[PDB]
Amino acid sequence: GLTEEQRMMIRELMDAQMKTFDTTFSHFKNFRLPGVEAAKWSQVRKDLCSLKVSLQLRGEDGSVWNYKPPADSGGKEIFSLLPHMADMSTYMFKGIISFAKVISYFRDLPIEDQISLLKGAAFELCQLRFNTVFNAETGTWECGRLSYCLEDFQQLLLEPMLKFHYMLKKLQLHEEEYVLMQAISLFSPDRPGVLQHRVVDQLQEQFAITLKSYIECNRPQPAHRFLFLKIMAMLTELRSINAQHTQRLLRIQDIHPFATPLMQELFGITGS
Ligand SMILES: C[C@]12CC[C@@H]3c4ccc(O)cc4CC[C@H]3[C@@H]1CC[C@@H]2O
Ligand SMILES: O=[S@]1OC[C@@H]2[C@H](CO1)[C@]1(Cl)C(Cl)=C(Cl)[C@@]2(Cl)C1(Cl)Cl
Repeated sequence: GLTEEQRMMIRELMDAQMKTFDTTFSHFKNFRLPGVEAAKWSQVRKDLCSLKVSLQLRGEDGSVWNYKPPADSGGKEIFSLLPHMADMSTYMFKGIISFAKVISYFRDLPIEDQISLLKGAAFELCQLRFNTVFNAETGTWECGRLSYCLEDFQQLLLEPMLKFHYMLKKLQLHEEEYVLMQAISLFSPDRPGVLQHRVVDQLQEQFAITLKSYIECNRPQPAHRFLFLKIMAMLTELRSINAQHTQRLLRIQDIHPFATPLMQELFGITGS
């Protein structure tokens, strides 16, 4: 019951996703691993301990390495996983940039708006991709040979990013709905620096219309009543989480630099 432009739209997005989402993380390589003013620190300590994960690496030979992080004892140990996480986020950002560049609607925008939109949405599309490898039964992001497992329950869901992943996983979305969510986030007309506000706004509306129609054509079950509105509410929450985590990043970076060059570029850090 989709129009022809709507089916072409979904096919282009799925094509871009298929070409640029390394779902086995097979090409994530050469990453770092953990080794073998007072008010600023207290806030950063709170920022860092709100997510605690252990790390598992399954080798191509059947061997397994497992890393359990240190407890916060008031020193530099709270930073032990930052170089690794920076490498992982950098790898994901590259895939997200590649995703956007393949989409015709994005390619046709002026280069300055392309940059503004990626700066605005890269984090959000990364999280949307991460949700598809989230195992809500085990609290684990399954990234091919790497796993990130939440350290232990109802208390963990107080953390907005974690509540987001659990609530979104429960909607049991299709691949097509995830990639439409990515497009709606990417084409947000109100990111800092966008110039072609009206063009971007019209594109976003068409992706939202396509998503609403996809759900109506393919999900008649009473469990999916209001599904379109639930997804849109999650996207608004994701934007909120993005703003929160951007500020966390800049606070951590202020007293303990760790952002890679690509992260600096996307977050506006000039190197001076
Ligand atoms: C998620 C945290 C804030 C956001 C940080 C971030 C934010 C953006 C990004 O590209 C990478 C990282 C790595 C470390 C993250 C932090 C580790 C714990 C903290 O809450
Ligand atoms: O791309 S970044 O690096 C990955 C980290 C975060 C996302 O930012 C979270 Cl929210 C997710 Cl998702 C994963 Cl996976 C981890 Cl491991 C945690 Cl910290 Cl769990």
